[PDB]
Formats: sequence, structure tokens, C-alpha cells
Amino acid sequence: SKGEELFTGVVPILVELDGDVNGHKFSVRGEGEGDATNGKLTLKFICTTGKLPVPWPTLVTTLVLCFARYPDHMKQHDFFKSAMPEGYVQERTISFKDDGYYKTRAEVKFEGDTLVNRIELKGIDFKEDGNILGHKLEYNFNSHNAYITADKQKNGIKSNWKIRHNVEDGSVQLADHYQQNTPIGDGPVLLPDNHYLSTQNALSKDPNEKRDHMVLLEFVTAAGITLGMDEL
Repeated sequence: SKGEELFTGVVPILVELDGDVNGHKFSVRGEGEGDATNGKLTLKFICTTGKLPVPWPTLVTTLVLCFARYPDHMKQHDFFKSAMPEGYVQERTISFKDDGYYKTRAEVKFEGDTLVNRIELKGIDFKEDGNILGHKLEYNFNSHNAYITADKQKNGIKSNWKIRHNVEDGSVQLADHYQQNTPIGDGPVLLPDNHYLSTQNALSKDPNEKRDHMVLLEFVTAAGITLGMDEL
């Protein structure tokens, strides 16, 4: 696969998300660019339907792992770029402890020159005065490592990890993520050995933006595979 050749420069990104949590419907649009050479994403997200009914931090993971920086000695484990341009489906369940769960299905694929992430989200069994629907989470997102494994019986990958959202009272709200990715096209894809992605996220606000929004700077770097002398 020559998909990684599409990410050697800066690539424009479009994110479109339709959501429905406990019947509270919303839409989010994001635009920005990705620089996989550096593992860097910069996007601004707008809730186009007005007020976002869940906290922005709970949507970070849902709102393009093809922009992760894989070190040269790990390029053969980059499932995400290998599926391009035709793309992959990314599906998750995010179970919030003592609260409801998100189900997401996204298609990440090139449309013209733009890498597009188009998402459908449904949220169910939330407490209307819990940490999510009650907007009790701080506007931040802790640094975290998420271990990847191949899913050979599905020609894809899987990953599960716990996100820990800071609650405003000082507690922590667990978000248990279960993820699966499978290619859209039929071409060859890279099934990686076990490894992990290291992420950092900086959330901010645009002073001249009146709508409900999130400015996001994100870094994603692949790690965890031995570069053991044999290759140097």
C-alpha cells in the first residue's frame, strides 16, 4: 500500500458529527489540518446546532489516527495510513462509569484533497444530572497511551483503554473505550504487531468565536516496538 505517501505534507481535515444523547440531538463541524510527519492535528470544532448537550472533552476521541507519527522503524505497523485513500470504519463503545454510553460509527477517508471523518453518535442511559449531561467535567484532556492490537479475523485492529476525565469536584469520571477499525476498500492493509499510541491534547477557546466551540491541538505518536540494533 502507498497510502502513507498521502500524509507526507500538511493535509486539510473536515470532521462532521451528528449526535443524539438521551434524545438531545446535536451536530458538530470541525475544520483544520493534519501533519503526520509531526503527529500534529490542529482543528476548530463548532456545535452548529447551538449548545452542545455533552462536555466537549467527552467528544475528543470521537472527533483521525491516520495522522499519528509512526517512527521510521514502525512504518510497517501503521494500519491507518495503509487503508488510505479508501479509508476505514472506526467504531467505538464509550461506557461512562455510573452513567450512560456512547456508540459511534465513523468513516475516515479521503474526499478530494481532504481527509474526512464523518461520524454518527448515539448516547443512551445517561443521567440528566450526571457528569456528562450535567456539564460537570473540566475543559481539559489528560495525556494517555492506548495499546493497539491487530484483529486478524476482521482484517483490522482493535484497542481498548480507559480515559479519565477530571470532574469539577476533584473526582474522576471513567470513560471505558472499546474501539474497532476495519478497512473500507479491498486493497492490502498493514496488520501491526502490538504497540501503543501516545497522545497529548490541548483544548482552548477562540476569543472571536461566539458559538459553542473547541479549539484543539493534538499530538499522536506511535511507540512500543523494539528498535533493537538489528536494524541500525
